[PDB]
Amino acid sequence: DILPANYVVKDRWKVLKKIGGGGFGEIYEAMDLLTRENVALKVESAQQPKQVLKMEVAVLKKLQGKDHVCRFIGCGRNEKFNYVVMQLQGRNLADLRRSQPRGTFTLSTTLRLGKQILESIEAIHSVGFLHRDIKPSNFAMGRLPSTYRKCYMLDFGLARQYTNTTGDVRPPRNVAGFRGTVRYASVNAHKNREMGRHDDLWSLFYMLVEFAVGQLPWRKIKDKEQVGMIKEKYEHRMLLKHMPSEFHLFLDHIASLDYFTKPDYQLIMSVFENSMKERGIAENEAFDWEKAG
Ligand SMILES: CC1(N)CCN(Cc2ccn3ncnc(Nc4cc(O)cc(Br)c4)c23)CC1
Repeated sequence: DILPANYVVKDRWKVLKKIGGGGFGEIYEAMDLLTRENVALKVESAQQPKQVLKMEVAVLKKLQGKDHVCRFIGCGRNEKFNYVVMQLQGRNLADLRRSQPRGTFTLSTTLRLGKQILESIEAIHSVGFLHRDIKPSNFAMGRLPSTYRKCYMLDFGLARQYTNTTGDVRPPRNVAGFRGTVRYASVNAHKNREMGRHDDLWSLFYMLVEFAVGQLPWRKIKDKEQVGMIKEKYEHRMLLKHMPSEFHLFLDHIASLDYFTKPDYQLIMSVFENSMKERGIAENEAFDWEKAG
């Protein structure tokens, strides 16, 4: 570990325990000695050849003001490490789904989370970045009375700017080795093609099927190439057998997109809102992990 327990960063953030990472950087839960709340602290070695924290802080700062984004607390660089401190969130959607009796969320919870996640994807795209690792463990519910029903997008370590300085789409590289988690990667990512906005929406599509059905066909198939070949040959409409019928428009829309084209986020938002309206799903409903009725 880069930092041991009780290490104090900038005489303010006291490391409590490691909560993630290890390879590119490490993430800790820390005590803010000024404000007295716990926070998340990510560190990366100053000697590391591939350093992402400067880009990760840049995305986090650009997103301040948007919903579904952690508050920026601080950042810095010294001779041993670079660091970023941000608001700490709670339970992630991978753990919440596995804690459900049959490993599935209800359609009520699935669709409401889908709307929140779509909002966060449109937000990162609006500031010129792709997330590239949209997955349930990168979405966490709040941990406060003011946030416990809000879902947050986490971790910009694998993000990439898809625009130049003037808002134009950058050229795609001729090959781009995909970095994201195998289970939720799009077929385009599996082909090592430059990712676009549509590839983050493919990851959302797979997450929502997994939430409502409880599994994907390639779950626990670990080999990258084999998973991509299954997805390439799999009839995606078969994934929609027990999903709301309007998801066929979502699938058809994202299947029509290419690297360059801006998605129709409103079309996808309507798929979720219309699916909820038809089933009488309201925003005030308890999420599955909430008790008392
Ligand atoms: C599984 C994952 N990808 C995402 C979850 N973190 C652990 C975790 C648990 C609760 N929270 N709240 C805020 N930020 C977190 N991570 C975080 C990620 C960053 O990239 C930068 C910073 Br600062 C914190 C985090 C481990 C790496």
